[PDB]
Amino acid sequence: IKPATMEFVSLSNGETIAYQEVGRRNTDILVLIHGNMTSSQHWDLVIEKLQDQYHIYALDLRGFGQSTYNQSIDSLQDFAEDVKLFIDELKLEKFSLMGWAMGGGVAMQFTANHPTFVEKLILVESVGMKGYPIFKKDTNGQPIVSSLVKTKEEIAQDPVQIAPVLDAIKNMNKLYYRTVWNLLIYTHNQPEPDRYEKYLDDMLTQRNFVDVNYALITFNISDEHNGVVGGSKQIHRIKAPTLVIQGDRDYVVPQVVGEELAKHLPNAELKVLEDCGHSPFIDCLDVFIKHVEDWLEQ
Repeated sequence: IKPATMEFVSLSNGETIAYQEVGRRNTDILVLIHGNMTSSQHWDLVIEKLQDQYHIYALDLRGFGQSTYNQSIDSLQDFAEDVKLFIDELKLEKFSLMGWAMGGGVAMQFTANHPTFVEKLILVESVGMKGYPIFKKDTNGQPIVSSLVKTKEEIAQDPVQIAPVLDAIKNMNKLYYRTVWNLLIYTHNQPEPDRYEKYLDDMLTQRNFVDVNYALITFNISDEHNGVVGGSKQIHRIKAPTLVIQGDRDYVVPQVVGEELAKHLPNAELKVLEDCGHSPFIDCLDVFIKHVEDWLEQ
């Protein structure tokens, strides 16, 4: 149930990034970016399927997994800049890039900012181009959908979405995370028990939950205001061939989100996965891997 053995690289901004590196004798490089509540350990199933063919780097973003969190982040662009410093340290010149959920936002932001490095981009249940808002909660714990959270301080005060996660982290409460993930992600299929335990241990390594939520409500690469922040228009700079993967029953990132990404990206194809939620790795790995291999090999 232990995590994978990790490598470490210190960046010029004073962080130390932990990362898995496998398939070191393959030629084509693939870089993997996890999402919220996870580190690179959640890529294990994809790493097992792809490492016989790809040189894979799967990193723990700052404040996740075994990476440091010496300075806080406040935007997904901060994560993208770490990835830039990372690949600079490792002399990577050309790679394919795949991001999951919040990691798709990071991957989009990286690709818009560093076009000469990204051959292919794959977005897996990515956050949308106007981010992911948080609402105030009523007395039943339900969103008040005309009352938007806009600051880090409000996020810290949320008693349903945020505070129980922080308490679970401080109390090593795995049962909390199991209940949440079973309700919203593992609704039809669960990882195998040993793998799920590793995943739950992985969730407890997060040290930046409030900051990441703030970065998500202010993420906006569209042409329009999202109700919180103006849009950077940078989605128009994502010229890499992009595959947008979207599950048909993703309860965290609904299908309309992937459809809008494929509409607004310059060079994108959309594949909606049948009988698939927020984790294609658990719901339909072999179909997912087939799509990824076809994209990368094109």
